[PDB]
Formats: sequence, structure tokens, C-alpha cells
Amino acid sequence: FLELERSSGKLEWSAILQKMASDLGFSKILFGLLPKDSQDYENAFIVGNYPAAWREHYDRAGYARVDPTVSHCTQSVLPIFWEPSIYQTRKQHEFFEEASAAGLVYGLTMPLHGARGELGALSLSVEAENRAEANRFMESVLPTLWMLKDYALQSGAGLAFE
Amino acid sequence: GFLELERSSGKLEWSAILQKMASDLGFSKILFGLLPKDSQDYENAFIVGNYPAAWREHYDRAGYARVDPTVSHCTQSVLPIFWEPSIYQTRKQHEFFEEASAAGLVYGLTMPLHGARGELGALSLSVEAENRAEANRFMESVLPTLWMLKDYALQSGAGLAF
Ligand SMILES: CS(=O)(=O)c1cccc(OCCCC(=O)N[C@@H]2C[C@H]3C[C@H]3C2=O)c1
Ligand SMILES: CS(=O)(=O)c1cccc(OCCCC(=O)N[C@@H]2C[C@H]3C[C@H]3C2=O)c1
Repeated sequence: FLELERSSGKLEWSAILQKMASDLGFSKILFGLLPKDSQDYENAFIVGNYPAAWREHYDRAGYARVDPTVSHCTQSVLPIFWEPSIYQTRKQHEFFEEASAAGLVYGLTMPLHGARGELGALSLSVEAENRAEANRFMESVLPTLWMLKDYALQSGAGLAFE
Repeated sequence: GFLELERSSGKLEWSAILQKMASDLGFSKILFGLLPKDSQDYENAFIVGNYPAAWREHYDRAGYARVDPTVSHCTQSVLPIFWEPSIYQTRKQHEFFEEASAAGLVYGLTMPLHGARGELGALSLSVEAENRAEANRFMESVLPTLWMLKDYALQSGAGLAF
């Protein structure tokens, strides 16, 4: 947590965070941040190792308005697990199908709501045999990740805009 | 007991669930405060806790919201602030600390709250300890529990405050 905080560059900060996430057992992750009063998701500060095809697909498809975790983040400060039950609409079912093709099935999204009104998330994806395995690997790290999502948000909001 | 918080039907039962939890963790006095979007008028905020009534009342007539070093910290960070002496720097802040100690609030930490609806607040927790070192170690050993709690309190507490 110290290294993150003390990091002076976007590039080095992302590497510190990326590795931490990896050490915890997370394959692909995404740190997204928007500033105050903004909802232009596609022109947000993005960091992570999410598949490049997945992400440009997502942007062109207008998937911010379809991803069930994006609206959750506007409504809560609590984590949302990528359970099948959140994919409810016709498109959300297609979204899930396409997300799984890109290798993102299991995981959780932790909403970010910064002191200067910034809105974002730290999503983390785990590779597990089944959902019960993924919840087990996600719960064992859950208290560490909670402290991490606010350190990431406090340091990451400095570098994103300031 | 985090989930019974969520499930609390009203303000009165919710406050009691929170008071007990904080107490079980080892906290003498606590305060949960929450303001709504686009507001910075601290006298008409949603307040819960067991802070001395004379202290609370003294603090408002004195306009201590603009003097409390933890109140401005909350407007700048999502990270906890410990009630170390170095926190009080101004002349008014030195008097504030002196008066806070008289009311029995000398050791403790404040956790900022920044909700999904733009709500600004905090969960401050105080410790009756013999010295700062003893205080800092107790606070450190419960810190990961509290990190989850402060968001658990903010998510449920915002849904009843307004
Ligand atoms: C733009 S921003 O950075 O300002 C911002 C603000 C608010 C929410 C936010 O999105 C968080 C959730 C995004 C996400 O992980 N999607 C993956 C992709 C697929 C596996 C399924 C997921 O849940 C982004
Ligand atoms: C009004 S609100 O509820 O909307 C709100 C919004 C932002 C900050 C906030 O204050 C958090 C810090 C208050 C506090 O614990 N003070 C004690 C009192 C004395 C021991 C020294 C302290 O630190 C309150």
C-alpha cells in the first residue's frame, strides 16, 4: 500500500497495482476512474490487463449502459460479484456470453467514490474450476482488497487527473 | 454482524446495531455522520452515536466543523485519519484538542464516507487507552474489520438517513 501511495507515475503505479492483484490471485483487472459530474465512461482513466479486444469491443458496443456492474457502482459502495443472476436482460445474456469468450467469467467489482466526487471501480477477475472455488479465492482476500480499493482510489485519483 | 445492519428496518434499531458492534470491537465512543449531496451544512446532518451531548452541542455553537482537522481531511481523502497530536496545527485546533480531551475524546480514528449518491460523512471511533502507543496498536488490530464496516455502515446508513 505504501508503494502505491508513493508512486510518481501512472505507468509505475499501474505496475504496482497489477502485481498486487496478481499476488492475491487475480488474472485480469481493471481500474477505472472518472471525475466529478462526468459520466463519459469511454473517456475515463483506465488501467489494467483486460483483453484489448474485449475493451474496444465493449466501447464500440456501448456496453457501459449494458454492463450490470456499471449501474451497481452508481448505486452502491459495496462489492458486486459476477454471479450469473445479475445478467438479466436480452443484451446482458449476450454480454455475459461475450465476456466469457474474452476469459472474464468469475470475479468482483468494487465501486469507487472519491473525496473530489470521482466515480470508478476496481474490478478483479479470478480463474477457477467453478463459481464456488472463485468465491472461496475471492473471500480469502476480501479484507485485503477492501483496504486496497481505497488506497488505489486515493493514489489513483491523484495520478489520473492531478 | 454486518448483515443485520443492512437489514435494519429503521434508524433507531440500526444505530443500536452499530453502537454494539463498535463497542464489541473495543470502541468507547463513536459517531456516524452523514450529509447529503451538495451540502456542507453540518448542523442539519444525520447523526448517530454516543459522543458526549455537551461536546456535540459545544462543537456546533462553536462552528467546530470548520476547525475539526478530521472534517477537512474527510473532504480530501477516503483514507482513515488518526487523532495524533500533529493533526492539530492551528491555534484554534490546539484549543479544540484541549476541549475534546476534557470531553473524553483523546485517542481514536476517523473514517471518511463518500456515498454513491454524493453523501459526505464519517465513522469516527474513540479509544480509552493509557497511552497513544497502546491506542495505535488496538486500532491497527481491528483496522481491516473497520474498513469493511465503514462502507457497510455508509451503504445501509444512507438508505435510512434520507
Ligand atoms: C469508466 S469509469 O472507469 O469511469 C467507471 C465508472 C463506473 C463503473 C465502471 O465500471 C466498473 C465495471 C466494469 C467491469 O469490470 N466490467 C467487466 C467486463 C465483463 C466481465 C464483466 C465485467 O464486469 C467504470
Ligand atoms: C456533519 S457530517 O456528518 O455530515 C460530516 C461530514 C464530514 C465530516 C464529518 O466529521 C467527521 C469527524 C468528526 C469527529 O469525529 N470529531 C471528533 C470530536 C473530537 C475528538 C475529535 C474528533 O475528531 C462529519
